[PDB]
Amino acid sequence: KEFQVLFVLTILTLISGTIFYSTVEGLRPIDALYFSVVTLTTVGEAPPPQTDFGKIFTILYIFIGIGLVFGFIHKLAVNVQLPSILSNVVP
Amino acid sequence: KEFQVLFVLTILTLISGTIFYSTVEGLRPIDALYFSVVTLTTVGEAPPPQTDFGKIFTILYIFIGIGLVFGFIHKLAVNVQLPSILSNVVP
Amino acid sequence: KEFQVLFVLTILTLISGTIFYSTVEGLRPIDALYFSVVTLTTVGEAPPPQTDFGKIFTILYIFIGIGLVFGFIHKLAVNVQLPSILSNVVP
Amino acid sequence: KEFQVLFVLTILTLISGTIFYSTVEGLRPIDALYFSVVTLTTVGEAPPPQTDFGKIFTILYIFIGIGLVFGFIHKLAVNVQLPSILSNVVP
Ligand SMILES: [K+]
Ligand SMILES: [K+]
Ligand SMILES: [K+]
Repeated sequence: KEFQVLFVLTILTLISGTIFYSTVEGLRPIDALYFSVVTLTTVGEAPPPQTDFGKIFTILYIFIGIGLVFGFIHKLAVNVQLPSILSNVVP
Repeated sequence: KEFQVLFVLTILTLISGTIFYSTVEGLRPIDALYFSVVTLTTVGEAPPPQTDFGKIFTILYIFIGIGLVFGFIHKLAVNVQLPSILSNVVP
Repeated sequence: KEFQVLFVLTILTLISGTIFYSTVEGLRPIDALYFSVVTLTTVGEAPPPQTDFGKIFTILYIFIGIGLVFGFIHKLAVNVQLPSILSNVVP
Repeated sequence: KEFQVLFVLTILTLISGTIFYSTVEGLRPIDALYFSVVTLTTVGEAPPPQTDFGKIFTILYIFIGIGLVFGFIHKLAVNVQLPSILSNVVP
């Protein structure tokens, strides 16, 4: 399914960021995963990377990841959350 | 109505975040509500949660809440703010 | 015109925020205007309001202003920037 | 191509921001480029400009650049990433 592919791609993208920021920025995996998530969702509740490699990766990560992550959120909202709500609203 | 449902769902989602961050992050409700709002709107004018539970909740909260909150803002703008303005612009 | 109305509405919304944050948060107008702009565009390159009134206003300001500001940016991009670019690309 | 023009325009916009913030805010080019990218993508993982000229430029830069950058990300996602994925999903 479209949703299943987007879900997996999003997980892989977030794992990749988790590995990158935990390695290069010396973050605990949960901090690395959190940073990846608030970066790609554009929430941005975190200070900037300290290293030039962190900054370069983040620049490329944003352009590569944001379209995928927002596609996933759009399909989540449209093909999972919306039918669920409709179903919850029928007496 | 569509707007009435989205409004309520948004309020429930924000109350849920308010309860969570006031409990786990030890925030005053207004700080907890503020954090919930700038998180789900992607404004992100706030430092990150201090606890791992805060970070995990925030990650899940973002993916679950963002589509709802942006749907609400879209319906607010399109079905409430726009007709109001049109009405204000007619002599 | 649609663009002219959205432009004015956006200016009024930003003036309103500029007045609010310069008064309540004690910001210089330019700081107040900057905060209003990065808040409503969801850029969020600024620490949170210090006062509870700042936080409450910001919460309401976001939901009320974001749809207008993004409508303006959409019309700017679509009805001004895009025709300009097309025109620049014709030999 | 539409994608080729949007790509170039985005690069020019980011170069322009890189030049501006490296000059006026005294940032190393990579910091200036990073700030330009997280500003225009609305990620906002960076403190505010220190100078009034930085703040004014950033205000104008956001309204002018955000529509272009999100148009580029939309065309990247829709006309490059989506066909690539479809192609990877066919047995
Ligand atoms: K954002
Ligand atoms: K931020
Ligand atoms: K942000």
